[PDB]
Amino acid sequence: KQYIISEELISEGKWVKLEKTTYMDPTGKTRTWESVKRTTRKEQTADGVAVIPVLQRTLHYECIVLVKQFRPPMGGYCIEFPAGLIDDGETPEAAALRELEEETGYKGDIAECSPAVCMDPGLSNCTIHIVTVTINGDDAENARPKPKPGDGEFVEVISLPKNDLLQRLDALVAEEHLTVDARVYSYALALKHA
Amino acid sequence: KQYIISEELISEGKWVKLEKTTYMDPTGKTRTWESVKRTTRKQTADGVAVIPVLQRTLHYECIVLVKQFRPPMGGYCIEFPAGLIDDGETPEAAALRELEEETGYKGDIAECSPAVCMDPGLSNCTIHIVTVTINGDDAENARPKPKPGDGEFVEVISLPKNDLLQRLDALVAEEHLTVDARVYSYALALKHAN
Ligand SMILES: O=C(O)c1ccccc1OC(F)(F)F
Ligand SMILES: [Cl-]
Ligand SMILES: [Mg+2]
Ligand SMILES: [Mg+2]
Ligand SMILES: [Mg+2]
Ligand SMILES: [Mg+2]
Repeated sequence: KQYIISEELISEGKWVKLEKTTYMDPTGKTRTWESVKRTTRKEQTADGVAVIPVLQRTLHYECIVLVKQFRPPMGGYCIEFPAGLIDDGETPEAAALRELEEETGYKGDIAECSPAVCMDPGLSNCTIHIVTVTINGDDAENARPKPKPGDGEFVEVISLPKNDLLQRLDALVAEEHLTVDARVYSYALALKHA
Repeated sequence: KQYIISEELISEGKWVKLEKTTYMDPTGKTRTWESVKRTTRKQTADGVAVIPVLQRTLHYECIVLVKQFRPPMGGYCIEFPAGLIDDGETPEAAALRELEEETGYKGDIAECSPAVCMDPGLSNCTIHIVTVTINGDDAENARPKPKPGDGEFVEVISLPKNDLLQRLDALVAEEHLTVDARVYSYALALKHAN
């Protein structure tokens, strides 16, 4: 029953824009909302990808590979899944593998790719694919991995056991006063709850 | 070593503002970033999202989710019940209140996350994720009564925990809904456990 009537540009930057969204509610009344969008989205199925990288090695507990970076909107450092925007013409899977190698030095193998999922749907239209990748840590390719960070990219790699993820994240928040990503926290909670 | 130097207001709506952040990169260079902030924050965080685990004897455990029209998405989304924390409210009380308004269920706090970031490349928005158990066999949860706000139109969807990821993938394939990325990450971790 609900649908968009109009989207009116309020302010556009190089990377993000704010819109006044007019939509029809299910009782037939017109209402408005203030919506954010990225300017960068072309024909990609999503703005970006986030990679769940399961590092697998013989005689080691599986690890979730995460990254720590300064995030200017947050005014501080955040722990997140490796992530980036999808390049024009790039598949989600290629972008996930590429971002994982750039951010961490690891070469992974695709396991699964989600449909487009929304990041904060009361605020923005931004979507990602969440791509699960295994890393064969016994392979020499993955022995002493070199990250290839881009222009103005400064990322630290943090590998935590899957079997103790939530507790190890709670420990980091207690020792370093950094922020954990909501998707990473949701994943760590479900690992506990199962 | 990285820090915020200044924040220039680009555009302020009633609910959302766009800002241009100047910050010092670690190579001593000044850089800028376009960021979104909500105009409603005071709190520990902008909001809460509730992970409600409906427990009913002789039944599978269910994760209780909501479906709504999200104007920024231009479509219907499936999400954890959620909202902004009122001034003076605690995360835990906002969790139980939102859960009751959106679904009718009266639950019990099990755990509460630190403030976690929603999309830290884009915004400063944060939430507490609050795990709540619902005793579906109590008489108060027999005929759950939602208390939705003016303009709020929320449909409750309870899905089994032990197949969640498969059930979501289906809702997407056969109802063209977008699943929230927190919900999805939770679902993936339930499969990825053990
Ligand atoms: O959008 C609708 O048609 C609708 C109408 C009345 C109540 C709930 C509704 O559904 C949903 F928005 F999903 F919660
Ligand atoms: Cl639980
Ligand atoms: Mg990135
Ligand atoms: Mg990057
Ligand atoms: Mg809500
Ligand atoms: Mg609400």
